[PDB]
Amino acid sequence: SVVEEHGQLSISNGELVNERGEQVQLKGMSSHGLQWYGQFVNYESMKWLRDDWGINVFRAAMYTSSGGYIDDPSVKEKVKEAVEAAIDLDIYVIIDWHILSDNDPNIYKEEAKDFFDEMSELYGDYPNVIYEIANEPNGSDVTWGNQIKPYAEEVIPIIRNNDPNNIIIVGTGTWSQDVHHAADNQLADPNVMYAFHFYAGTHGQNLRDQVDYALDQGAAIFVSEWGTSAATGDGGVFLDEAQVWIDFMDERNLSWANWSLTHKDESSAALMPGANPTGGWTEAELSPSGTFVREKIRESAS
Ligand SMILES: OC[C@H]1O[C@@H](O[C@H]2[C@H](O)[C@@H](O)[C@H](O)O[C@@H]2CO)[C@H](O)[C@@H](O)[C@@H]1O
Ligand SMILES: [Ca+2]
Ligand SMILES: [Ca+2]
Ligand SMILES: [Ca+2]
Ligand SMILES: [Ca+2]
Ligand SMILES: [Ca+2]
Repeated sequence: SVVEEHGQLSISNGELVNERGEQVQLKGMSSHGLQWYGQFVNYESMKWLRDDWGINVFRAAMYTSSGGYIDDPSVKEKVKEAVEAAIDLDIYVIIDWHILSDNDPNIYKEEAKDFFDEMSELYGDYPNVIYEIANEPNGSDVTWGNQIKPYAEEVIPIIRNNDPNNIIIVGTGTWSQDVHHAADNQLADPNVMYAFHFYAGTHGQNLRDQVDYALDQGAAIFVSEWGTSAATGDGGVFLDEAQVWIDFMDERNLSWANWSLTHKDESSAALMPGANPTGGWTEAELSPSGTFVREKIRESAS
């Protein structure tokens, strides 16, 4: 119903809008590394998320490094499975080229261009697809001006060759926090969004003001990843500050994907160790994080 209702997404004055030009806010889950927790990504779990949680977007996090796509490109089959399930279930899907320890997106540029050429040729005609070309650029020597913008200026045309209009999300500096730098030197492609990522246990008002600065420059922002834990992963979850972030995003209608759908024993994980990979979870199978996120998505679902 989601995609059938909104169809082709586009950006209008920094806002994500549907084919009728009305505002659209996507809320959903991100998988964790597909090379580690790919079993949680399948038609049945995605359907359960759609039907029981109300998600309208699913994020496929395909690490490049850490035993990911660069060493074992077969993980790409798992990306296709998710994309096809999203098309079948009528929801949106983010193909995330998940850089992290490979902190400069230019490390695997050639591979990135080949991967997105293949994905855009396969799925470029479906409105469900959203491309995320560089999860989290990071490190003091990786900046918008010298490394990220040029990277995007080379990858975008590869995608645009096959898919002229689907949304493309571009990572920003300092683990996708430096949206203000990107907002002061924006890409020309009309259908682009800058990624902003945060941890509720760590980030607060200063980063919210930064996001507002970027929004005030006409930039579109997609919170393609955010956790309820502290970046340190200590102290549990911080649902009080998480709720402050939820409200802030609702005011600005920002779309988001929560990190992450896995049973790993870490505070940000939505499931408890042992949870069923195909969904149909009981309340006891969800973590405090998963319980809160599920409620945030349900409470605004139609
Ligand atoms: O268990 C898988 C893999 O996880 C790595 O840590 C993750 C963390 O679990 C996640 O919440 C965060 O977004 O990213 C980090 C980095 O990928 C861990 O470093 C690996 O040893 C481990 O094999
Ligand atoms: Ca099957
Ligand atoms: Ca081609
Ligand atoms: Ca298209
Ligand atoms: Ca170049
Ligand atoms: Ca992160």
